[PDB]
This record gives sequence, C-alpha cells and structure tokens, in this order.
Amino acid sequence: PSETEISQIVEWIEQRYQQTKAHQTLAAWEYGSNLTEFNLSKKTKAAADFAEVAKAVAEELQQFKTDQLTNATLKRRIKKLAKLGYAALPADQFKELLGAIASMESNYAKAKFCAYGDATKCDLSLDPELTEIFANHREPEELKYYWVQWYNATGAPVRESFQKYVELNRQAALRNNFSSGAAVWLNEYDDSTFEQQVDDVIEQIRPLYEQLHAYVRYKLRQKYGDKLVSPTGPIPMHLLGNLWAQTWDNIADFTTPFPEKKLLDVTDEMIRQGYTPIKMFQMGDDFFTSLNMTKLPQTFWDKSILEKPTDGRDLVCHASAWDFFAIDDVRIKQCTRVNMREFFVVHHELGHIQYYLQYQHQPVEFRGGANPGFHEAVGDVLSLSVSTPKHLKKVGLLKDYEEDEQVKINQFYRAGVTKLVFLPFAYTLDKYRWGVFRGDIKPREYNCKFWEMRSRYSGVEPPVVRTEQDFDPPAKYHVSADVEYLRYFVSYVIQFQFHRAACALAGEYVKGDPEKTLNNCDIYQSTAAGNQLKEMLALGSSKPWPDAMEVLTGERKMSADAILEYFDPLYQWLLEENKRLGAHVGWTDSQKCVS
Ligand SMILES: *[C@@H]1O[C@H](CO)[C@@H](O[C@@H]2O[C@H](CO)[C@@H](O[C@@H]3O[C@H](CO)[C@@H](O)[C@H](O)[C@@H]3O)[C@H](O)[C@H]2NC(C)=O)[C@H](O)[C@H]1NC(C)=O
Ligand SMILES: *[C@@H]1O[C@H](CO)[C@@H](O[C@@H]2O[C@H](CO)[C@@H](O)[C@H](O)[C@H]2NC(C)=O)[C@H](O)[C@H]1NC(C)=O
Ligand SMILES: N[C@@H](CCC(=O)N[C@@H](CCC(=O)O)C(=O)O)C(=O)O
Ligand SMILES: [Zn+2]
Repeated sequence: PSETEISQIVEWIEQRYQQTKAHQTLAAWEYGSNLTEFNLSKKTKAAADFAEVAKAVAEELQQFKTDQLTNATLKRRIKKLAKLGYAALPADQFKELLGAIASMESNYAKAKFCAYGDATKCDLSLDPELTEIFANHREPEELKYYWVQWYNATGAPVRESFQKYVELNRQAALRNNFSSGAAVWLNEYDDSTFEQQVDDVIEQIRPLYEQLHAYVRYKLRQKYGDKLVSPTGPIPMHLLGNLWAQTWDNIADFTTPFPEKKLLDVTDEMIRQGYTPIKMFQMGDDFFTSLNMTKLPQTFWDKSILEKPTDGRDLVCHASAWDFFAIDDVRIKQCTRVNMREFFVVHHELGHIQYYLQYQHQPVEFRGGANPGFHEAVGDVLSLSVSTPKHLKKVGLLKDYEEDEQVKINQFYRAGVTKLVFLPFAYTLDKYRWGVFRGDIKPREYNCKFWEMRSRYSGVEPPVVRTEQDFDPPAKYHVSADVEYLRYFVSYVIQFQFHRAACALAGEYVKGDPEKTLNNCDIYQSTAAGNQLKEMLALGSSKPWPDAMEVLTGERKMSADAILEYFDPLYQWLLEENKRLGAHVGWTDSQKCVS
C-alpha cells in the first residue's frame, strides 16, 4: 500500500485511540475530584480498557514497514501510536501497578492532622492549613511538629506500595526494550547525552546556588539563633517556608537584604482589593488574550474546580490542568487561595491549558509538549513577566515607590529564593528515582540515600534524625503519584531561554542595556511575542523538540546561558556581601539520617 493509503489506516486508528484515551481521562478526573473506592474502580477499568486498545493498535501498526516510508511526519505518527508504556503489561499486572500508585496517591491526598497543642482539632490538611503554617509561622517547634507529622503519615506507611510500583514499573520498561524505568523517562527528551546535559547545568548553577544558600543560612541564624541553625551545616529544612524546601519564596521578606525598602509580596494588596480565585484566573486569561492567544472556552469555566469544595469529600488538591482530547474541553482543578504564590500557580496551570488549546487540532499522539519541559515552561514564562515591578504596577498590585539599587536587590533576591533554589531540588528527585529504577539504590538504603542526595545538592536536612524505618520520598506528591519530575528541571532552564526570546520580540530586552534587562521585562500586550509563541505551541509533539525551540528562540539546544544572565546581578551582590558578613559558604554532610 502507498503512504497515502497507510495514512488512512492510522487516521482510523487515531480516532479509535483518541476516544478511549478521552474515556480514560474522564474517569481519572472523576476520581481526582472525588476519591472514592467506587470512582477508583472506574478509573482503573477505563484505564484497563484503554490498555487493551493500545495493545491492539500497536500490533495493527507492525504491519507497515516504516523503512520504505518517506513522509517523516507519517513515520512519527506510527512510532508514537505504537509506544505502549505501562500498557505493555499483561492486564493483571497493569491493574496491579495502577493500584499500587493509587494506593500511594490516595494516602497522600487523604491525610489529616491534629493541631499543635490541640488534640481536639484534627481536620487540618496540607491544603490549606499546613501549607500556610509553613509559609507564615516562624515558630521552629511548631514547624518541626508538623514536618514530623506530615512525613510520618505520607512516607513510611506506603513503603510496600512503592516497592510494588518500582518492580512493575521495571517490568514495563523491560517489555518495551528499555533497560529501566529511568531510560523510559529519559527517552521522552530524545537525546542520548541528555543526562549529561542536566549534570552540566547543575554544575554551572552550583556556585550561584551556594552563594544564595549561604546568605539565607546566615540570615536564618541571625533570626533564630546558633543552636537552631548551624553556621556550617545544612539548613534545617522546616525553616524554609515549604514542606519540601523546594522553593523558599515564603521566607523572602523574613530574610531579605533591605527589609525597610520596598518589598514585592502583593498578597496584602490582593486581599485588600477583594481578589477571589475567579478574579485570579480572569487576570491570567487576560494576559494570554493580550498576547493574541486563545481565550479560555466556556467549558473551562463550567467544569473547572477553582476553589477547595466545602462538602467534606476527599480529593487530590494538588493543582493540575487537564486535557480531555475533544474540542475546548480543558479544565483546571486547583484549591486556590488568595495570595501571590497561588497567583503564580494560576499562571503555571493556565499555561498548560493554553498549550492544550494551541495543539488540540493535531492528531491525538501529537497532542503533547515538544518534550515534558516545554509543557511546564509555558505558564512560568508568563509568571516571569507578571513578577516584575513594572507589571505589578500596571495592574495596580504594587503601589508606587522610589526605585534604588536596594529595591533592586530585594527584587533579585526574591527571584533567587523563589526560582533558583528549585533547580537542585528538581534534579535530586529524579536522580534519586533513576537510581532506584536502575538498582543503584537498594531498598535497605532507600531513605538515607534520599536525604544524602538532598544534602549534597541542596544543603538542607530534616529537623530530626531519620532512619531506614522512615521512608520519606513519598511525602512529595509527584513521588506518590508517579509523575516524572525532570520536566520541572528542564522547564526552569528553558523558560529563561523562552523569556529572553519573547522579551526581545517585545522590544523589552537588549543585552548590556541597563534599562532593558531580563529582570524588568514585561511581555504583557506584545502580540509580536504571542505570535511566535503560538507557533511553537501549535506544533505540539509533531516535531522533534529542537525544531520547536528554534521556532521561538533561533536556538536548538537547552542552555543555562539565559538563567545565569538573569541571576548574574544577584550573584555579584552575594559574592561581595557573603565576604563582608563572614558567612560560610558550603556545608558539611548532613548527619540527620542513620543506617
Ligand atoms: C462522589 O462519588 C460518589 C461515588 O463514589 C458519588 O455517589 C453517587 O451519588 C449519586 C447522587 O449524587 C447517587 O445517585 C443515586 O442513585 C440511586 C440508585 O443508583 C438513585 O436511587 C438516586 O435517585 C440517585 O440517582 C449514586 O448512587 C452514588 N453512587 C454510588 C456508587 O454510591 C457522589 O455523588 C460523588 N460526589 C460528588 C460531590 O460528586
Ligand atoms: C492573531 O492571530 C491570528 C491567527 O490566530 C492572526 O490571523 C492571521 O493574520 C494574518 C495577517 O498577516 C493572515 O495572513 C493570516 O491568514 C491570519 N490567519 C488566521 C488563522 O487568522 C492575526 O493576524 C493575529 N493578530 C495579530 C495582531 O498579530
Ligand atoms: N513545581 C510544582 C508543580 C506541581 C503543580 O503544582 N502541578 C502539577 C500537576 C501535574 C499532574 O498532576 O500530572 C503541574 O502543574 O505540573 C511543585 O512541585 O509543586
Ligand atoms: Zn505543570
């Protein structure tokens, strides 16, 4: 048969695949929104159904040579439709794997806690009570109690489900001709040197990260005292405003260089201006429309969940953005709260939605990111513009003020503790999981190799001694839910490449120009930038990701150049200020995990 004829076969296969994948997504949404055992059975049934379909599709497609085919687009449609992943397993083992994952995720989403000092109040959750305690409370013993409560409840109790998940994740990789689950994840980036590229970015980031780490540690020790914060050891992580210490934005003002100069937390103005969750999504919609990009369809507003329900049902509150593989059926589920942190999450998620809308005209197997990092980068690029004093003044969230060099340091500092510190964190999560998947990290050393890696690359440690009887990795959503995390590392690098290109197109960035830096660029209302961005996103997965990147940046590789430029003024200030203050840089290894 001619390629124009094979193209008719896959076209019929594509519609078959799309319909069962939609049915499966729909059942997953219902569980995600309403965690009942009944809804779990329907989720795995619909997943089992799709697994059958994908097996049949994969066999049906082995009847075409693909080495005498010429349309490259066509070869690519057949390869992506034939990629089974977990569906490669016999159905019994498939449902056993999904049940192991759901067992972890369910335990995470359903955890509840008694208040510090009040055993009669035991309805506290991660979202919102614990998140906000860590964000705003500066009492170490209270923070330590909740840290211990959280990890004891979401980590060790699911060790066995985790072990089962690892074993069958491996079986699925072998049945797909990969050496391990780690090769499967890395395959999504389509570059055999990609693991090395990530190590190279970590090494370029490290000197800057270590200067910032050193300043934060110095300030936390001045605030909390030397018995709590060692001047030379890793930072007790429960003091960094976040249960995983993945971003330290919540202690930015508490530790800022110039606390009596203008600060850039707009939470109080959001509250004071009567902001609501819906208003917050409306403003993110407006930013995308200002870029000549797709306005949110009405289906989004009808079916999205944008506040935590008040009816006591269990659900996954971890914010997510869903593509139902139809037309304009796109939804966010977010337990939104009215503060600046959540305002950026809004944009992150709406970037996922916008990507969905831009490539929904493609065949189903191209309806994804160019690689998983492109998907995570989209909304964060907007958040880079939204975070500038320029934009916050436009939208009225930041009152006017005299700008000087110290206000600019407070600004650079906030950005560093919000975004720069996350890269070592994101790196360690998949370096750890790759090690479990590959066998380099064995079950009897699961916990101390985790905390050892967190100490090596992030210089943070638990507030109490942990042991191998603890098992702490699943205390992080993406571990319990089996969501690859390198996507966020890649995003945090390339999003600055995307931001630089979009600012250039908006006439907001000139290299070397003090009035047009990456740090003060706002691409709000730049249809010139939106148009080039639209083009990249409309590709979905139809081209190799270097070609998608070139569309917006003229470059074809991930590079830390952009992000090192963004943070160079902060880096120069820290180098001098740590020397002046006598702050130690670097850290001894943590002693907080015992084997
Ligand atoms: C969360 O998920 C549960 C399922 O696990 C939903 O439960 C379902 O609730 C509906 C009503 O809201 C029940 O419908 C009733 O069915 C009976 C007989 O089938 C009929 O006599 C009634 O007229 C009514 O239609 C349904 O039975 C029930 N399903 C199960 C399996 O118990 C629940 O509604 C969900 N909650 C939210 C807020 O979506
Ligand atoms: C906003 O985007 C639309 C496409 O979604 C642009 O429409 C194109 O406009 C050019 C004008 O040079 C035409 O040649 C194309 O045929 C149009 N295509 C479509 C699909 O409409 C529109 O130009 C963009 N607006 C701005 C201000 O950039
Ligand atoms: N860096 C953040 C991002 C996590 C987040 O908020 N949402 C996820 C949901 C993904 C999914 O459920 O498949 C997403 O939007 O990517 C963190 O670690 O908290
Ligand atoms: Zn995301």
